[PDB]
This record gives sequence, C-alpha cells and structure tokens, in this order.
Amino acid sequence: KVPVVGIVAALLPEMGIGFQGNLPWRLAKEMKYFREVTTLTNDNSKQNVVIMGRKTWESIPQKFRPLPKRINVVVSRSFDGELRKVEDGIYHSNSLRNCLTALQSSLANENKIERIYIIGGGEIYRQSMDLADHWLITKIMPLPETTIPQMDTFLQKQELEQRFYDNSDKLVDFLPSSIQLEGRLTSQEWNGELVKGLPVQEKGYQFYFTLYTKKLEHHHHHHHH
Ligand SMILES: NC(=O)C1=CN([C@@H]2O[C@H](COP(=O)(O)OP(=O)(O)OC[C@H]3O[C@@H](n4cnc5c(N)ncnc54)[C@H](OP(=O)(O)O)[C@@H]3O)[C@@H](O)[C@H]2O)C=CC1
Ligand SMILES: CC[C@@H](C#Cc1c(C)nc(N)nc1N)c1cc(OC)c(OC)c(OC)c1
Repeated sequence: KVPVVGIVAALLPEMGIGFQGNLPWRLAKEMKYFREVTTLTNDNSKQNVVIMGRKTWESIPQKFRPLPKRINVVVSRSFDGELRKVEDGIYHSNSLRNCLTALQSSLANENKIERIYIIGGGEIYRQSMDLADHWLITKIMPLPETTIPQMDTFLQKQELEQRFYDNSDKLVDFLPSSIQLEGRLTSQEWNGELVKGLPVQEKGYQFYFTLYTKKLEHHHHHHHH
C-alpha cells in the first residue's frame, strides 16, 4: 500500500546509467532533484525508504552514507535475513523482494513510511520492473558539442516500455508538494524519440525529469477463498 518508485538518471538513447562502478556524469542539479525527491515527504511525520544494491552502496562516498533522513536498505545475497537493522539509518537485506514485503507490513512500519524508492544498481533495476509502481527517470542527452561518455550499465528500456507509459504530464503533481522546479513541461524530439518532462541544462548536458506509470491491466483472475 506504500508506492514503490524506481528513480534513475539515464543517458539517451541507450539509457546508460553507469561506468566502472560510478555515474558517467556529475550533475549537481540532478543530484539535487534526487536528494529532494527521495528525502521530502508530504506528511512531515513520515520518511521514505531508499533501497540499493551492495555495489551502489559501496559507490557512495563514506561521508555521504547512509543517505540522511531516509531509511537506507542495502541488499546483498551474503546478508543474513529479509530485513535487519545493522546501524542507525541502515538496514541489511538478503533479498530485494522479501525486504519489499517486509517494508509493506503496516505492523512493522506503523504507516510511517510514505514511499519506497529503489535507487539502483543496474542489477537491482533489472529486477524492479515487476516490482515498481512508477519510474522517475531523468532522461539525459548530450548537447551538440558534448562527448558522449563511455557507459557499461544500462536501464532495460524494452521492459520499461512494455510495462509502463510516459505519465510525465503528471510529474508535477506526483512529486512531494514542497519541491519547486525551474522548467515548464516540454515535448522535444531527440534522435527520433519523443522526450517529455521538465527541462534542465547543466555542463554539456540537457536533461528532463519524467514520470512513467504502470499501463492499465486486464482483469484475468482475482484470488478467491
Ligand atoms: N544513473 C543512476 O541513477 C544510477 C546508476 N547506478 C550505477 O549502477 C552501477 C552499479 O550497478 P550494478 O553493478 O548492477 O550493482 P547493484 O547496485 O545493482 O548491486 C549489485 C549487487 O546487489 C546485490 N543484489 C542484487 N540482487 C539482489 C537481490 N535480489 N537480493 C539481495 N541482493 C541482491 C548483489 O550483492 P552481493 O554481490 O553482495 O551479493 C549484487 O552483486 C554503478 O555504475 C552505479 O554508478 C547506481 C544507482 C543510480
Ligand atoms: C545512491 C546511488 C547514486 C545515485 C543516484 C541517482 C541519481 C544521482 N539521480 C537519479 N535520478 N536517480 C538516482 N538513483 C549516488 C552516488 C553518489 O556518489 C557518487 C552519491 O553521493 C554524492 C549519491 O548521493 C546523492 C548518490
């Protein structure tokens, strides 16, 4: 009953997200968006959860982790159980799926979690296409004179577009209420695809905050007792 939201910054057209254990760009304004969206809540007495693969945890500078003011969950197959507190602000889980089931228990969470953000791993993102209710995708494009950065990790665009549609018309309303953006909603063509969302430019890059939402589903079966 808590929304599960993938949040990722991806370079078009291949949707590259990483290179050699790190982000392929350093964009302060995109960091800011990610920080604000995952931190802020509409209900002041709730926090969000952020879930991340082990390798992504290890990529965060020691100073900056665990991410302040959000419940941090790190998943590793070598960890001990489905959701276990190991330190202030840090939970360990040995299973993405079971930790999500554990976070959803209103007995455990007291209805004091507002959203669950999946904040990456390429490998984590691969397994979240079936788990996430929405995706917040920052679609990044190199500007004309900008060198395309090398990349070795990618968002699964095929599986995204199978399950989700571009709901970016509703991006503004979706975001926690107290965030202000600099763009207006814009639809732009870029290398033969439609890019729609809230525009920013920084360094050699143009980027759009977008929202994707699960497509409507037919009613095939509902479990009865
Ligand atoms: N552009 C963006 O918005 C973002 C990009 N990235 C990028 O992604 C890259 C890292 O991704 P990747 O290398 O795929 O690693 P991940 O961050 O996805 O972590 C992979 C590890 O997570 C653990 N794991 C995976 N699935 C599960 C599961 N189902 N249950 C329990 N543990 C699991 C395993 O850990 P173990 O081996 O210990 O068992 C696995 O080795 C980096 O380049 C990073 O910069 C990361 C976040 C955001
Ligand atoms: C936790 C993984 C990654 C991310 C992301 C991420 C970003 C940037 N943007 C979007 N739209 N989605 C994401 N999921 C990240 C790496 C860092 O070290 C280099 C961070 O410290 C500075 C950081 O704190 C902010 C966050």
